[PDB]
Parts: sequence; C-alpha cells; structure tokens
Amino acid sequence: KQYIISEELISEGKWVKLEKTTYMDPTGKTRTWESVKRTTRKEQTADGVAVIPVLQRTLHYECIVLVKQFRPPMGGYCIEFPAGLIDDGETPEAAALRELEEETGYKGDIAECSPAVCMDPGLSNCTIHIVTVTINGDDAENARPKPKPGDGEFVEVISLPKNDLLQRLDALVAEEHLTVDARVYSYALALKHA
Amino acid sequence: KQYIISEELISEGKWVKLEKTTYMDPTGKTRTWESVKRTTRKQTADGVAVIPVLQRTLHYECIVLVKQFRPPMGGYCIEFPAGLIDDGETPEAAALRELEEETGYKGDIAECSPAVCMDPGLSNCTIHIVTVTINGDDAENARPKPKPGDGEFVEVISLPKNDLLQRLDALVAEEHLTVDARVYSYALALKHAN
Ligand SMILES: Fc1cnc2[nH]ccc2c1
Ligand SMILES: Fc1cnc2[nH]ccc2c1
Ligand SMILES: [Cl-]
Ligand SMILES: [Mg+2]
Ligand SMILES: [Mg+2]
Ligand SMILES: [Mg+2]
Ligand SMILES: [Mg+2]
Repeated sequence: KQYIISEELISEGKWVKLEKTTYMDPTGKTRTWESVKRTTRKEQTADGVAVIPVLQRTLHYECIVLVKQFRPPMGGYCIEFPAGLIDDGETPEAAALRELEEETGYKGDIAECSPAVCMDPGLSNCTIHIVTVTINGDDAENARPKPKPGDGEFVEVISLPKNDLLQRLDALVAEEHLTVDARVYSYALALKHA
Repeated sequence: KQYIISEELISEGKWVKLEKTTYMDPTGKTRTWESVKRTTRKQTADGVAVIPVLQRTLHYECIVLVKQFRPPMGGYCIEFPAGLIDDGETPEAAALRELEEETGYKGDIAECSPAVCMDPGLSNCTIHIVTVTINGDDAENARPKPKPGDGEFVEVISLPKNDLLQRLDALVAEEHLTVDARVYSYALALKHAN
C-alpha cells in the first residue's frame, strides 16, 4: 500500500544526512517524515556489521565478547557487540572478522550471517548484518589477543559468561555510568527467557 | 578519560537534530563527531520497546511483533511494539499503552531494562526494553482491538518463540521485509541458549 514519493536533502555532513521523506499513507494521503541516513553506504547490502563473538575454551563456560567505548552521540561509555561499517567491496563476513580482530584481537570463525536488519527504522535507514562468530580460545592465535584500534579508536574488551550475561551486564550498569546497547540487552534477555 | 567539550547545532527539524560534537580522545587530542538527537526527549529514555510473550494454554508461546511502513527505510519492517514515552509517563505505563494501541493486547509487566542505546555511533536515542506477558486465555485478549494514533498503520504478527529465528528468516526470504536488529538479536539468543 505505502511507498516513498520523494526524498529532499535537508542537511548533508561528511558522515550523516537529514532528509525530508514524502510518502503515501494507506488512506491514500501524502505525509512527510524526517529521515536520517549515513553518507557512507555505496553498494554494500548494509551500512555495518555487529559481531556476536562466542569465545569457546575447553573447561570454560562460553563467553560473549563485548567492547566498551566512548560514544560521542551518547556523551558516555557504551557496552556493545564489536561492530564497524562495511568497506566498499568488503563482504559482511570479512567486515565482521576484521572488526572483531581490530576491536578485540580475537581471530574468529564465521558461524552465521543475518540478512540486513534495521538499527532504528523510525529514525534512520541504517542497517547491519548481525554475524555470529565462534572464537577458538584454545588456539595459540587467540591466547593474549592485542586490539588493533584505527585512528581515534579506543576499545576495552569485556568477556561475560553467556550463562549469566544479563546479571553480569546489570552488575556493570550498577557499578558505574555506562549504557548497554539495546541489541546486547535483547540478546541477554533472550538467553534468560529461553 | 574521554568527555564532551561542546555541541554545535548543525540542523534542527521538528523531530530530529544533527549536532557536531567536539570531544577529548584519550591521547588528549580534540576530535569531532556528527551526532543525531531527537527533539522530543524531556524522560528516562526516548522510547519503550515491548517484548510481548503471548501465552495461551495448549499453544506455543508466541512473541507479538508489528509490521509497519517505515519512511526512513522506504519499506515495511518487523519490530517489537514500540513508541516514544510521553512527558510524565513511566516506562512501564508507556509499554502497556503502546502494546494496546499497536496490538490491542492487554499485558502484565514482567521486567523493565535500564535505558539502552539504539545506535550509539550515530544517535543518543535510548529505550527501556519492557518484557510483558499476555494472558491470551483472558476474555480482554480474545478479540484484541488495536487503537492506532494519527498516521499509524500497524499489522500484528505473532510468531512461535521456540522457532522465532527460522520464522523471521522465512518472512524476510518471501516478503521483502526488514527485521529490526533488537528482534533479530533476541531471536538469535533464543537459538544460542542451546
Ligand atoms: F512525524 C514524524 C516525522 N518524522 C519523524 N522522525 C522521527 C520521528 C518522527 C515523527
Ligand atoms: F569520524 C566520524 C565522525 N562522525 C561520525 N558520525 C557517524 C559516523 C562518524 C564517524
Ligand atoms: Cl517472559
Ligand atoms: Mg566499532
Ligand atoms: Mg572498528
Ligand atoms: Mg510504534
Ligand atoms: Mg503507538
């Protein structure tokens, strides 16, 4: 029923644009929306990847590997899945494995790759692939893993037991000023609910 | 170690603003970020998202999701029922209200998250994730009357919790829909718990 009529640029930065979207509602009436988009999306099937990194080690419980970073939009530290934009010509799986190694030092193995999923569809067109990666914590390559942060990247690694992830995130929130990412929190909720 | 120095307003619309954020990186170097904010927060968070567990005896538990045209995506998205919290509203109250407006279901609070970020590399947008059970056997949830607001057009989609990820992958495959990242993340953890 509904579809886009026009997209009028309002403001274009180096990294983000604001657009006036005109669309048809299902009563057949024209309406508008203020839509955010990134300037960085070329041919990619999504803007970015988030990595669900499952650290597996003999005689350890499986951990989920998370990163803590200062996020200027938030004015604060945030706990998120390892994540980055897809380079032009890069696959989602390549991007995921590269961002995981850059942000954590860990060398993962692809397990699965989502279709493009929407970050905040009432605000932005922004999409990711959610890529599940296993990390063989028994491999010597993954022994004392060194982050390789790019210019202006500063990442802390936090590995939390999958079997207690939600209470471990609650304990971190209830111990300092920091926001858990909605996707990390949804994943931790589902681990409890299953 | 890192913090906000100042925010420059680049562009304000009715619903969304684009800010140039100046921040101190940990090296002591000043850096700039293009940051999206809503104009609507007063508020624990911008929004609530409801994980509604529809419980009917002798049936599979279902997760209640909504399909909506999302102008920023230029297409239909599958999402947790969700909306912005009114000035003076509690996150819990917004949750039960948005759930009835969007689904017609009347539900009970199980748990409420702290504020979680939607896309902290882009925006300051946060939500409370609110887990709600729906007694599908109660008369008030027999023929649920969804009460949409002005310009809302929401289709209800109940999916079995125990097969959620395969069911969502199927809708994507054969309906060209975008699944929301928090829905997909929840659906992944339901599978990864085992
Ligand atoms: F009616 C509107 C139009 N554009 C928007 N962008 C974010 C919320 C919103 C509501
Ligand atoms: F380096 C930057 C600066 N501002 C940004 N806004 C979104 C991504 C990004 C990267
Ligand atoms: Cl529940
Ligand atoms: Mg990153
Ligand atoms: Mg990165
Ligand atoms: Mg809504
Ligand atoms: Mg609503």
